[PDB]
Amino acid sequence: TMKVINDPIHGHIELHPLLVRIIDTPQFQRLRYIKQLGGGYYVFPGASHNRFEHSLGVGYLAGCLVHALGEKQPELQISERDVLCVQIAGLCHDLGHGPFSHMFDGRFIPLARPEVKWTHEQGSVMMFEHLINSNGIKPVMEQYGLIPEEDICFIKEQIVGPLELWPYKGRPENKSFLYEIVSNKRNGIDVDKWDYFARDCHHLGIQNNFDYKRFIKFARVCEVDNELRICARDKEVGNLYDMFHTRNSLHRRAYQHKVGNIIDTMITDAFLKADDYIEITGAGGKKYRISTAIDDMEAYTKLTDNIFLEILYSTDPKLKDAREILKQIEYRNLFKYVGETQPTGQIKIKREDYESLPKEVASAKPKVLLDVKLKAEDFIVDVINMDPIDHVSFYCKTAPNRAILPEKFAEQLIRVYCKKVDRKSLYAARQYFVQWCADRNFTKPQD
Amino acid sequence: TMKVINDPIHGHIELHPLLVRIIDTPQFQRLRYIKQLGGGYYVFPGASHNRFEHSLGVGYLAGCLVHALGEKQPELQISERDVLCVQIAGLCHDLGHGPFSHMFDGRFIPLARPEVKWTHEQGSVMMFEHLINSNGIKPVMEQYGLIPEEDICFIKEQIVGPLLWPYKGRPENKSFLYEIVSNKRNGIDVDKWDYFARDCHHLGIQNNFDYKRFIKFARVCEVDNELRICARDKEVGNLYDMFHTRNSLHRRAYQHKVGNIIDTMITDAFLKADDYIEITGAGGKKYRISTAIDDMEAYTKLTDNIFLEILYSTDPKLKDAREILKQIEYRNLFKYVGETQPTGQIKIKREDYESLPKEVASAKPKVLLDVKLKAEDFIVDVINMDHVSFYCKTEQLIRVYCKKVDRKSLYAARQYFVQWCADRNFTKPQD
Ligand SMILES: [Ca+2]
Ligand SMILES: [Ca+2]
Ligand SMILES: [Fe+3]
Ligand SMILES: [Fe+3]
Repeated sequence: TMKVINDPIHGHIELHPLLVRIIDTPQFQRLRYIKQLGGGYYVFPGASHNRFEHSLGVGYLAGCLVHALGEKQPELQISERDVLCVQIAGLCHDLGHGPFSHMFDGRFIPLARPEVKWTHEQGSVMMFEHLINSNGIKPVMEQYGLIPEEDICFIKEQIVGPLELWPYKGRPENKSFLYEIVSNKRNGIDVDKWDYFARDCHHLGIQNNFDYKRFIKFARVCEVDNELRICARDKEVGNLYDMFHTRNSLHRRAYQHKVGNIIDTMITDAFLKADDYIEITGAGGKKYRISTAIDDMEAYTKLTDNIFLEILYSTDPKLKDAREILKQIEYRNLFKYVGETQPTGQIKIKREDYESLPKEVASAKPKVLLDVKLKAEDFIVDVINMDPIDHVSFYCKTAPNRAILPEKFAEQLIRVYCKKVDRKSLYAARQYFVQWCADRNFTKPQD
Repeated sequence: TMKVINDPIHGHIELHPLLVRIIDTPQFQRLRYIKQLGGGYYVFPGASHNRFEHSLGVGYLAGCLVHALGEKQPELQISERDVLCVQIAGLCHDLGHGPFSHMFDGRFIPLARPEVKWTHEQGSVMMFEHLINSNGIKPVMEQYGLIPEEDICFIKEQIVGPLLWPYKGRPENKSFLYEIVSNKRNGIDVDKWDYFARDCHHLGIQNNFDYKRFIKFARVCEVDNELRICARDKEVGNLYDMFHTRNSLHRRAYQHKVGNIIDTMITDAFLKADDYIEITGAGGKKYRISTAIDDMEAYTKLTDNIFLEILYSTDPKLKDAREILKQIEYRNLFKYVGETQPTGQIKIKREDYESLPKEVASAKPKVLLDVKLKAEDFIVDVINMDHVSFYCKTEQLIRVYCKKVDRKSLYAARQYFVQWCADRNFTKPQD
């Protein structure tokens, strides 16, 4: 029997028993305790949604798209085992997110361990493996028509990409269109984008002006340059524009919110000041750190937004520095905005250099003398990244099996904040920053 | 100042600087970590909203109504400090909710301390006093025209009621102000308007009520030598629309048969953890989950975090409680046995909640039982549940669950349950 789920975005969702068995695990239920938008909840009171609902919706949307392509085109040979593997992929694609979602792999892990290369997608693959073996899922997948060894590789591949000339090994090239459903690496348009476009709009108080149901209802696999890709109906071009406007409207208003991104760096700052003292017991009882729990998936299972409240409710004097940074958020005595810049015509800043940025800003010597000397610890440097226009294929009515004034386009933008709150300190921080942008060949900060 | 907030229910809302001063406190930020529907989040995924955003909405809706009545009818001489006071009340009316909202004051505290008489409105008043004294709110109240002696009393009175006109915060000629945040006659108020629309927005249930046009026709008329808030005779269709939303949210979400089982499961784990969980309060005094209500420095740090503290714990003393929470994650829950209702008789009071599982285990079914069940194995869940004044243009159900999961124990539990219903003269279960 299939469990039914009432989602405020998708209505009733029928979940396959194999999906239900995967959901009913502590590795999956930990997504209940990770905010979708991280620190954005502290600016948008309606954005209380977690990764749990979003993962349920992506699996539903992933199965909706793959099942629609099979019913319209039986020649593609999309099996029910294929539909299940895409559902599991969409359901488990975000298994590797840390506390407060992109706050963790985007900022904290680069700041805590700059030498390691870590993404939440690679954590999804590892946590997916931990979920399967700790809960005996392989016999259940086998029971529902899945060949686990081929299908586990297939599910991991559509989550993270090639695990190691056709580079995918879970499905042959004649089923390549299935790799565009959960996490489209080519144009970035997938059922993941659609879920949290509609989910964030519904929770933030922003309007969604595109119909993802229209996209799935009229999607068709057509041949584009000796390749089988997922093509859209020509009548959906206006729906596609509205999707990009919605994505743009979501970024400028919500994702790139100035206070919401300051609170992200404040939670990151407290996490860094607590990283030497918080204990997370993993495999065999070994105690891990917040930055090292990404190395053992048993410890990572217990690393959620709870770390925020464990620090906040702590009485240990060792966590006093981290605890009072978090109490600053409650009192709304936040870090102060200094300015903004962009590396126009320059190499984009890499994650491995994030930790060196506050020290470069402090060493930047302004020509004007200053009666307050600031150090690197007083500076916060926030690198806000984004991540296709002519990479969507369209099909007409006459040839359904053949391909036929836009939005503003931005890139990396760098913001600097100051932990000091006194007028004289904010002036120097601006001196350091405008100086920094100069010898760093970045755009002049707009006064 | 005057911070604007975009809420998905009410849109852009303006916050008075005094309200912002109150919200920006650890006593109010506490509400960010307490789910609105408690265990309903594990049945309805979309129901991730907490008491924080709901309180912001009630504070907004309370200010909208009092300001609407002041503009249309200046004869009520509603002052601006009357509006700020009604706003503060709706904003802080849910300050006293414990972990998982009605799960805490409804079931857990009665089961942990039956002698203790406690409600969440009672705690909202105590948390309100702790918020003021710990953040210097009284000088900010004076800066914006309030009289803290009588106004703070006015806030607490419209949250919990009166501690002959029994109110001291406002005279009788402003009696209609007490009907805005928490109503004793109808049950209608700006509090229910918010969580009717907010819960519907999060549960996937369609909302029929239009509170905005209700605030439009809202007028203060007279009933039986009393000033009350009155709706138009022609807006009766909107009331019928809401009363259905009220009933749908109850039938479908608040009394969900699995959502209420999980609520008792968390309460059961909280009880088995109460002897060891410690929460620092006044002067470093360690407190229990059931005793944090007695000191608001501890009750400030008592949120849904307790669920995760036990689940993540490694103390062997907490394994009994920690393993019950594991079963919620695995969906190996308690077993529904049946439902009954008191026959209009005496209601089952919170003081008796503890003796009820022993009563069911002490019943003697008239048929042989191949499995003997003890008082632990039973869970008894007591779920407690034309009057509107108009103007023209001038009671209990009891559910029993079983902790033992085998099909052969569920049969005996049904025989225990039916016998306990009969000898207590309840309604016969639906076989
Ligand atoms: Ca992702
Ligand atoms: Ca209430
Ligand atoms: Fe995602
Ligand atoms: Fe309320």
